[PDB]
Amino acid sequence: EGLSSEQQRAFLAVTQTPHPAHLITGPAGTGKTTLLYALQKFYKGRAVTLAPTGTAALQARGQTVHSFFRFPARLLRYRHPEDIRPPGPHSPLRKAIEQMEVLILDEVGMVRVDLLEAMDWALRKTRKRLEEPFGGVKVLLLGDTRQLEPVVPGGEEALYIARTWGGPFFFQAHVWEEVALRVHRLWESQRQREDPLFAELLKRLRQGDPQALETLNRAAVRPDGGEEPGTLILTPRRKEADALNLKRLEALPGKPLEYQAQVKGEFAETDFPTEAALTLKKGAQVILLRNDPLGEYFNGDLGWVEDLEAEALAVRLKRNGRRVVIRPFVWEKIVYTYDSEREEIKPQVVGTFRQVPVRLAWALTVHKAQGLTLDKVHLELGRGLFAHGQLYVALTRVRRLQDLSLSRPIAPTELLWRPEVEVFETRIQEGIWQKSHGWPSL
Amino acid sequence: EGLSSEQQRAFLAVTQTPHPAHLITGPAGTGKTTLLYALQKFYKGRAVTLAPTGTAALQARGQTVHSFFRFPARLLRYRHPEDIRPPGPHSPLRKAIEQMEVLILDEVGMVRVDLLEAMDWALRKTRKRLEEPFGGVKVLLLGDTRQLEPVVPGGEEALYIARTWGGPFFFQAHVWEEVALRVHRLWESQRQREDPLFAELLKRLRQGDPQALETLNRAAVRPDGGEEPGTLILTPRRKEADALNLKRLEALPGKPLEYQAQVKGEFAETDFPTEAALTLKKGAQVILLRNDPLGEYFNGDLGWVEDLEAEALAVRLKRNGRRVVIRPFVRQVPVRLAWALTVHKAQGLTLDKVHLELGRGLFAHGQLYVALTRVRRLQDLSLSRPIAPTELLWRPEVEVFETRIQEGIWQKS
DNA sequence: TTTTTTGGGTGGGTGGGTGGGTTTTTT
Ligand SMILES: Nc1ncnc2c1ncn2[C@@H]1O[C@H](COP(=O)(O)OP(=O)(O)O)[C@@H](O)[C@H]1O
Ligand SMILES: Nc1ncnc2c1ncn2[C@@H]1O[C@H](COP(=O)(O)OP(=O)(O)O)[C@@H](O)[C@H]1O
Ligand code: ALF
Ligand code: ALF
Ligand SMILES: [K+]
Ligand SMILES: [K+]
Ligand SMILES: [K+]
Ligand SMILES: [Mg+2]
Ligand SMILES: [Mg+2]
Repeated sequence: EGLSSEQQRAFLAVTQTPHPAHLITGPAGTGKTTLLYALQKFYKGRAVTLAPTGTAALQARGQTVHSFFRFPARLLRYRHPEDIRPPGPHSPLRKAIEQMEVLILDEVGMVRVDLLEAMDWALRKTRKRLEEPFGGVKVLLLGDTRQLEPVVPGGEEALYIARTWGGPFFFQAHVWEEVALRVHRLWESQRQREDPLFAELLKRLRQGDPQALETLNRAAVRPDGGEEPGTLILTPRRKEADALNLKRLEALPGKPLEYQAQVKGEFAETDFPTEAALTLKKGAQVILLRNDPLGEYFNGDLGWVEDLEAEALAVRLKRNGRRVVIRPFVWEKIVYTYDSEREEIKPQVVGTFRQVPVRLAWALTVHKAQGLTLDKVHLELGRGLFAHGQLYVALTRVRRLQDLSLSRPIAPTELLWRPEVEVFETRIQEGIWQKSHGWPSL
Repeated sequence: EGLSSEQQRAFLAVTQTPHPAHLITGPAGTGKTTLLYALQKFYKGRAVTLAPTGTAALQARGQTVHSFFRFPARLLRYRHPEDIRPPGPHSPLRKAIEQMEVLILDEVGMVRVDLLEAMDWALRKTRKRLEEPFGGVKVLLLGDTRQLEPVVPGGEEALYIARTWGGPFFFQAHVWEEVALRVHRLWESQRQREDPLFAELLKRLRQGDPQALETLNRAAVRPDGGEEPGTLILTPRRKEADALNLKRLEALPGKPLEYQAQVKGEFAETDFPTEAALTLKKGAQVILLRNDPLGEYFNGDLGWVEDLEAEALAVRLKRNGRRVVIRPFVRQVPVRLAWALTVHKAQGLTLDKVHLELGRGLFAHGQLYVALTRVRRLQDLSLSRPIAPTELLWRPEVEVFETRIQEGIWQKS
């Protein structure tokens, strides 16, 4: 709404120059995604906008990076033809990639390094340009490395990522050795514009200030905050969001219908994208987990269950006001094991999980909230924070201090920091990100 | 009460000419295999009769291609000496191939292109005639490309076939670049001669007319049709046939005997001929999996069981009305349940009553046509549900073969 | 510990096949 003076000056810095790699970053709520809209309508069809999560893709009026490139939901081994499959000779995506001019990538901080490198390789190989990063496509990335770090399941996946790239962050990709990333910073908060004192407290919390932390507990710790009408609960873990959605569900007058999931092979309960014994009444707030094969709904689309029958569920979407019918999807559990004949790690399906792609959305994980502006939010701390950027994203969703509430006081012992982000954030004050070597692997 | 005149015309054409390769083709039930019996008598039993499936081999009074050349049950790579191995210096098979004059091959539509090519090569190498197709053996092929297509397993021998032949059908074999195939056509149906209206419906279904499909749906749909005694259920998929074989057994009064086998060395659970364990009850239609050295039973005759105690298998056949005893060899008794069967196992048979349980639907070219053409009268055919036009499967290769053979010749360039 | 995405037929053909894979034979 309205480009600010620092927004419009980034707009011209990024549009009227031939340099093909730009990053627009800044604290939460500075208007990065709103500047994306202004860029969306200049390039306006010459640009493909994408984001790593469904929620962030809907906020940016685009698609998930996986959905567009048709990437699988597993480790994308470096330029591996098993994972980065090239599109068909007469495919819609081939023309899409071949005529593409600009690619806008929002919430780039949550983009794991293998995902970014897969995009590079996908664009290079299909566009006939092995010598130019992203095949010659002007890439305009927007995000914040102080917000949620990428999801790296410990074990073989994390070891492959460390050995191949040194770390998981998008800025640790090797493509940045081939092209310098011009950095443009937005400072003035537009989400909390009319509450400057709250915005300043969030700035100090971004710099790990301990006295800002103790002030925050003094002002925003109210355990009853989850009960206030129309406020969303955020939570670090999925199972903590279920236990809290539980009570607002059994406070609705509708008849219960339980959708039961079928699991085959080895698929642990800890890996469930939603609950195997999932109950819903009508009028319940829900979020969708998978994109519609025919594009009537998407991953991260919010809505209200509208009528529910044995295996066919229909929900009124909040995005567009249309009633969509949700038939159950299948999830696969993937395990990576070293193959000694071909001398590489290979992914293996070991179990499956089919269930309706929905979970109640009175309480959500912080990951599904990143990108949104919320009216009010209550953060249920649960068993604690585990991800770099988790606390910050939760606290930055609202416009006003009064709109924020906490489950319990947070201590300085649970602040998390990543040395790689500190190296990145320090270097890009100079204005660009150009790497000479790769990152070391430990 | 003998051969039809067009059966005689085809007989005289393949026997009174100098041409080395012939194809007798026509719609289902036209008497192709009946003509084959005449060819066998004409060549005084010195011809060799092969067929791609055990059902077709038993129907043709011959044996499977694989059994004769001792090919393995995998892809047969082009002229590959580790897939196509010739017999030893004094093998009965070597003497058989060296003295062979005529090879009759029934249900050629189901012969996959690598099978035909392996036959060509096996006969060339063994007979030491490398520049003559089939080693100079006169080949008489009989079959129908609008019946079941050859099976391309869901490994990807499919692309090796695409890379090496461009398709699985027998007429895509490279031997047709060296020899022309003389095509003789039969038109009038003998299996449905008593029901000309039904024969004319099948003719119309053969060419895909949808007004005929609606008439078939309104006439032959009877879900209760598989519960009549004596009728055989055909299914598209193997486990669908086993799933309906078990209820007919479980509902049957009289209580079972369980047969399980012996293991030795290395054997995966479906490397065995029949399934791990087998429960049977006296008075049950089931059919055999292999022949025996003397000659009393044959792989593909079905009936009921008269007595049953653990290792003598007293069961009464239909082929003769005669008697058999089955005892296993390496290791289980080669008998499987036969209330429901795949349509692949039924191609070539003339059946008294047939019910097509469609299950999840048809998936192969010619699958529906075979199931409908087994019986003599329309009243002998029942369907579990009506057929939709979007279930008709057509391979374009078959249309170019069917079109180019209208001048009597098939060859490749 | 959080994200991304779909594979079988006891999920079921009024959900549809340009959402996409699989069935069948041969010792
Ligand atoms: N220039 C602006 N003027 C007024 N409001 C703005 C402006 N830029 C952003 N906003 C508001 O700030 C809120 C969050 O901005 P957003 O674009 O989500 O920032 P970011 O992408 O940096 O988190 C939005 O609700 C938007 O309306
Ligand atoms: N000339 C004929 N006279 C009487 N019956 C015949 C004649 N030819 C074939 N039949 C009968 O028609 C049925 C189908 O014949 P078959 O040889 O199996 O056809 P095809 O192999 O072409 O499908 C069999 O019952 C057969 O006995
Ligand atoms: F930086 Al944001 F919503 F995109 F806080
Ligand atoms: F062609 Al047939 F039975 F051999 F119909
Ligand atoms: K299907
Ligand atoms: K499906
Ligand atoms: K399906
Ligand atoms: Mg944003
Ligand atoms: Mg025949």
